[PDB]
Order: sequence, then C-alpha cells, then structure tokens
Amino acid sequence: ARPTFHITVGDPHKVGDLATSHIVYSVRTKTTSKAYKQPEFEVKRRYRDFLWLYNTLHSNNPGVVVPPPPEKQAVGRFESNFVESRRAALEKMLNKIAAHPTLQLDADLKLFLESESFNIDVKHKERKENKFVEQDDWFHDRRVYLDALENQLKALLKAMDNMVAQRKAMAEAAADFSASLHALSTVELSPTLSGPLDALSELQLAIRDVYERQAQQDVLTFGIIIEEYIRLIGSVKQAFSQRQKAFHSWHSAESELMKKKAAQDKLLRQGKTQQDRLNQVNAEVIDAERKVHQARLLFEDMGRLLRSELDRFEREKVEDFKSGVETFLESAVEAQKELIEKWETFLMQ
Amino acid sequence: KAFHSWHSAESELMKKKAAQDKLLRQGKTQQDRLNQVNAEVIDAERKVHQARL
Amino acid sequence: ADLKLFLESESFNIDVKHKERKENKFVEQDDWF
Amino acid sequence: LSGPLDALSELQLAIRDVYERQAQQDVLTFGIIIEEYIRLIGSVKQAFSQRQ
Repeated sequence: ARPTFHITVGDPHKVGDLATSHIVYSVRTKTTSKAYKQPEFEVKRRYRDFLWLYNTLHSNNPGVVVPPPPEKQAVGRFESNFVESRRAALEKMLNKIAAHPTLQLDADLKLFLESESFNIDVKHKERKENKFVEQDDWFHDRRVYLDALENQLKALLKAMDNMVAQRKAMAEAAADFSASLHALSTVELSPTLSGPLDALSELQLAIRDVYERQAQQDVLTFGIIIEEYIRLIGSVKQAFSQRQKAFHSWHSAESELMKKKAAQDKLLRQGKTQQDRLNQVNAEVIDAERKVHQARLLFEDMGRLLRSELDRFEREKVEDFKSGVETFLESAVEAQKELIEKWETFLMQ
Repeated sequence: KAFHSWHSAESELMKKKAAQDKLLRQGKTQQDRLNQVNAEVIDAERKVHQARL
Repeated sequence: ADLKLFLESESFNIDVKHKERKENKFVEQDDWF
Repeated sequence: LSGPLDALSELQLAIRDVYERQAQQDVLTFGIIIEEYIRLIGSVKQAFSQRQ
C-alpha cells in the first residue's frame, strides 16, 4: 500500500507564457494505498503548491527525510523537458515518499493528491485553522566524502553543459558544410559531378542531425541523473543539520542536568537544607535526567536511520549510471548503423 | 584536562582535514603543497590517537 | 618522473618539475680516488 | 565497485578518444584536400591575371 501507491503526473496544463508560468499537472493518484483515501484522485497541482508541499513534507518530518522537490526553474526555463523534469521530479519525489510510509502520511499530502485546491487551503484546514569520537567520526567521514563528491558532481554537471555546447559546430559546421556542397550542385551543369557533390551534401546534413539527436539521448540522461543527486545530497545535508540540532538540544539537556545537580550539592553543603527544596530540585533533576535519556535516545536512532539510508542510497547510485551507460550504448550503436546507411546511399550514386 | 585536550585535538583535526579538502578541490594546488597539508592532517590523527588513549 | 611527465605530457620539463616536488679505511678511499 | 567505476573511466575516455580521434582521421583529410584545390584555384586566378 505504502509503496503501492500509483501516480501518474500528466496533463501538462502548462499555463501559457508569462516568463515564469506554472504548469499544472494532473496528479492522478491511483492508489491502492490505504494511506490514500481515494483509490483514484486527480488533482491539478501547480508548481508552487508542490514546492511548498515538498517543504511541508520537510516540515512535518523533523529530520525524517524529504528527498529533492518538483524541478527547479533555477536553471530550467519552462521547457517541456524542464517541466517534465519537474513532473518527473515530483514523480520521483512522490514516488519515493510514497514508498516511504511516513512522508506518504503527510495529511496535507493526502488532501493535496486527493483533492485539487492546492496545498494551501488544505494546509489551513488541517491544523483546524565505542567512543563519542567513533560516533562523531562516521558522521564527519560521511560529511566530508559527500562534500568532496558534491564538488565533483558540480564539476561533472558543468562537464555535461560543455558536452551539449560541444555538440554545436558540429552542428552549425555540418549545417553550412551541407549548404556548401549543395550550393555548387545547383550551379554546376554536369549531372555526374553535381550529383556526387549532392550525395556528400546528404552525408553532412545527416551527420548534423544525428549528432544533435545524441545529445538528447545520452548526455541529457546523465545530466538529469547528476541533477537529481545534487538535490538528494543537498537533502541529507538538511537532515544532518536536524541531527546536529538534536545533538545541541541533548547537550543543553545535559548542561541543565549538571546545573541543577550542582545547585543540589551546594544546598547540601550549607549543612541544613529545607526538605521543600531538596524534593523540588531533585524532582527537576529527575525530569532533566529523562530529557537527557530521551534526547540521547532519538538522536542515536537518527544516526541509525541514516546508516540504513546510506547503504540503500549508495547501491542506488550505481543502478542509475548503469542505465545511463545503457542510453549511451544504444545511441552509439544506432549512430554507426545510421552511418552504414549513409555510406550505402552514396555507393548507389 | 585530558577530556579538554582530546576534544581540542578533535576540533583541530576536523579543521585541518577541512583545509585539506578545500585546497584539493580548488583544483589549483600542486601535489607538493598538498603533501605538506596531508602530512599535517595525519600528525593531527596521532595527536587525537595519543591524547584519547 | 619529470621524464615521464615530460614525454607523456607536452608543457615542457619545467612545469612538470615544479609539479613533481609538490611545488672503509682512509688509504683505501684515497687510493680509489 | 571501484573497478567498474574506474572501468567507466576507461571507457569514456576510450570512447572519448575515438571521438577525439575523428577529426584527425577524417576532418583533417578533408581540410587538406579542400585546401589543395583552393591552392590551384588561387593559382589559376593568377593564371587568369596573366591572361589579362
């Protein structure tokens, strides 16, 4: 039910130009999930609703994840692709969250997916309105690697940008190389020389297209999967900050404990202590003692949750780049076949 | 005091490590100067390991 | 190593060379001399 | 995992290379031959001038 939540994000009611206009998607939840009311609902959410929503998920789940959002226009234009990315980004975000029972439980989200009126009015409606060193170590080890990996992923991202730019001329080149060959084939009046010139016009126009097409096959596949990760790596950094907070609050609980115990010792070494204050300070001590224990306890299990997540995440990353590598493979082989056919055409001339 | 030295060593190591990585992924540091910082990151670990122990 | 880099990189010996440094009895010896 | 990831290093490059390769393979061939004609053409341009 929780992962068995079925989501189509479709219907790109892409509100026409404003230079910032916001696509509204059907969100059809067909859901056998019993974390979603409707076995089908469609809502028609707009970008803004989701981003917020995404944030809401962020908000209701205290460290408890919130993967990347609907796609950013922070590099996006409003492109079908971009909006698709958004659509996808959601799909993904949603997908996962649904196969995480908790994020899927956000009530706003139930209402959101299962009612069209946007996140907002839903959101009113809902609130009725080892060593200490060894533990620090894994956290720091972790931070640091994925910090390094992040700077790499930022360099790899901009590598992709280059690769798309470096498909251009190339393109402009083979587009004017075709015209060059073509041009003289219309002005030369010798059929059997004009014709071959013409055949070579064909090869270059054909190469231009095939090259340009492959940027959308293989390079864009990698540029999407790299973009996905930087958000998600981004997100466990937000999670990490919740855990350090969890750490901050514990340590405050502990400092509070020591203050109250130190006061008790002082009352004690006056040598006559009223029994009133001995019970009151001690009681508060005991409440502090729980606060410390509970605080340690949740914080411990946040790191444990982070471990379980880290090994999943790590395996995931490999699978994507293999499918990534598969998209490259299909384009490369297709390119060479297409080229044999180009070759054949000018044998027959 | 020993508790004080040991966390001191640990905050100093985390810093040293951090300087190292940022210098590295500046991507404009020769392997000579990297080696000077790296060695010092490893001496800080010994300062943590001896102080904790 | 300079030579590896030298032969296996064109930028000349020089920048390679920065990059690499990360930047017996008395009678018997005297007789051999 | 290191190995494959690295293996993917080799590849990309190997491929890269092949890609890289091709100007030199082909493009260059052409650039030369293109040039050549142009050389004649220049010269016959002269040829003409002589004729004038």
